Amino acid sequence: SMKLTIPELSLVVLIGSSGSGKSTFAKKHFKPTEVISSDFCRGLMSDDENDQTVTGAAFDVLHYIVSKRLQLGKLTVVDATNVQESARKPLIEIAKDYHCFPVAVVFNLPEKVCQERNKNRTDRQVEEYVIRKHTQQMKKSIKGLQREGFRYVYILNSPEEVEEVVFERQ
Amino acid sequence: SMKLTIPELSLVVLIGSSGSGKSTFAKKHFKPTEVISSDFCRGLMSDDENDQTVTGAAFDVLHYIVSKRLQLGKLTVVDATNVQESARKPLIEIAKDYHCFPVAVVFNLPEKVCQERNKNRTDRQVEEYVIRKHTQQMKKSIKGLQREGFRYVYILNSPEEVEEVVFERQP
Ligand SMILES: Nc1ccn([C@@H]2O[C@H](COP(=O)(O)OP(=O)(O)OP(=O)(O)O)[C@@H](O)[C@H]2O)c(=O)n1
Ligand SMILES: Nc1ccn([C@@H]2O[C@H](COP(=O)(O)OP(=O)(O)OP(=O)(O)O)[C@@H](O)[C@H]2O)c(=O)n1
Ligand SMILES: [Mg+2]
Ligand SMILES: [Mg+2]
Repeated sequence: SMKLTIPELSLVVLIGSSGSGKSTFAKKHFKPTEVISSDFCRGLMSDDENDQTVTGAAFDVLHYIVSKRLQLGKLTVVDATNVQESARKPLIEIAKDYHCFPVAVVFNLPEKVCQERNKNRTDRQVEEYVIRKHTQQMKKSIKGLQREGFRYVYILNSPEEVEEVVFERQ
Repeated sequence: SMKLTIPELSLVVLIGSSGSGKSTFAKKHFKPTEVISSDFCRGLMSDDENDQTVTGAAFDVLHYIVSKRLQLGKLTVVDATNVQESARKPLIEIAKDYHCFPVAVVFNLPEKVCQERNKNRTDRQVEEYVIRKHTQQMKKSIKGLQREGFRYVYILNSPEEVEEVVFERQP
């Protein structure tokens, strides 16, 4: 298997395009309450799904909920795309502020894998150009992750590697 | 700074071309006895320095010394190029056998940086084609490090990042 080591108290940041399988991964490895997703926070602001305007407020709520969990010393997983540096920086700063280890888990899958899963989703789907952009941004992000402030950086390079992950909470 | 976390008991494997600054790094961060270099083991087999005719035997000696240290539960740093998978696999297997974390520290520096430092070395120098080959092999190695068995993988992308490294050992 592929053992990923994380401290008992950490902020685990999922990084991947839409369709890369982040939420599936989160549900398999973590308890429901450990996981905080952007879609969930969007749902706190709106019953609808297509309202492009609640996004900023939703991310504010995401950051605040994450902040209070870490304050209480509770391991937290951020289920969002996180392919942009601007999305990643505040998570890192929150983690440092509460003396937690920020951990990056990167879903370095080929674009066609994401595009394929997207077309078969039963919950919601995105436009093709969105996944293409996410993937390009994801790839651009990899090299600078350690320097951004992530203490552990784990790159998953194929669905097989993703499948074989086991977490080891020292 | 750039904090690199390592368990109290680990095998730290330095990965980089000649001239990338591994031994400098080792001396700055670790105690002399924690560090085992290929040059040193070559020196056990031959007075002729950087002697190439004793290379295999020297690596056998390096593997054996590393093995006994981990057996005694002593953190060990392997100061060698380590840019080939064949050089890295046995280190990983030794670490596993003694229930130790293998940790990879990669000196992902541009070739020209290594070539430049090489020309100014006062101890020993290598041919330019050697550093070019090392660098290409180093770059090819990076992606598969985790899958090879390294528990923590640290990539240093510039001399600045290398400079700013501080190790954090928690037992
Ligand atoms: N190992 C996996 C992971 C995901 N999927 C498929 O991918 C689709 C969506 O995966 P999801 O986990 O929702 O991807 P996310 O990264 O969460 O996408 P988003 O950012 O849009 O939430 C699901 O229908 C699922 O069938 C799959 O077949 N096998
Ligand atoms: N930050 C650094 C580190 C090293 N050097 C110089 O670069 C040369 C090679 O450094 P060294 O640690 O000896 O490189 P290694 O990677 O150990 O080379 P080898 O594989 O040959 O042992 C030395 O002159 C050293 O003074 C430097 O100028 N600045
Ligand atoms: Mg999802
Ligand atoms: Mg050296």
